[PDB]
Amino acid sequence: DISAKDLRNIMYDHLPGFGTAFHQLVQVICKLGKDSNSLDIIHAEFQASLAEGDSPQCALIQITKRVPIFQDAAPPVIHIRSRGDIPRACQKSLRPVPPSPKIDRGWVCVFQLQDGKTLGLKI
Ligand SMILES: Cc1cc(C)c([C@H]2C(C(=O)c3cccs3)=C(O)C(=O)N2c2ccc(CC(=O)O)cc2)cc1C
Repeated sequence: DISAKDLRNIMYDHLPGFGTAFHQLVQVICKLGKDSNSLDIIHAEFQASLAEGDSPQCALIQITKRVPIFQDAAPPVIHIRSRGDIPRACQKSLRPVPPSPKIDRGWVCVFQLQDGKTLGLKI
């Protein structure tokens, strides 16, 4: 049985760079996938998209659109201390949080900073 860690590493292996917004999306997909016992179908959709010739980035976006736990789901809230706990390559993707953010519209997660600041990660 594929674990959350295994799937994260499988997906990371297809991505360029490090700590990018797509890396965080992998984290969110794996976390929510584990919590809903859906790692197997997520892995299968990921591999099927690649086998079709989609880029790995496209494959990850297609997951948020084709795997039902992500359809019209809100991004998860992640509590962090400061903006510096967010990876460097994610910094320019951080945005003010919109009224009703959705994962399948590109809102990966929402960071809640300890001082009350909030930032959404947008792809
Ligand atoms: C709600 C949520 C979502 C995620 C992706 C994580 C990640 C994650 C996170 O992306 C960041 C923390 C500081 C900057 S980004 C972690 O550091 C982390 O360990 N997360 C994570 C990912 C998958 C799982 C599932 C599992 O492997 O059991 C559990 C935790 C933690 C939490 C609490």
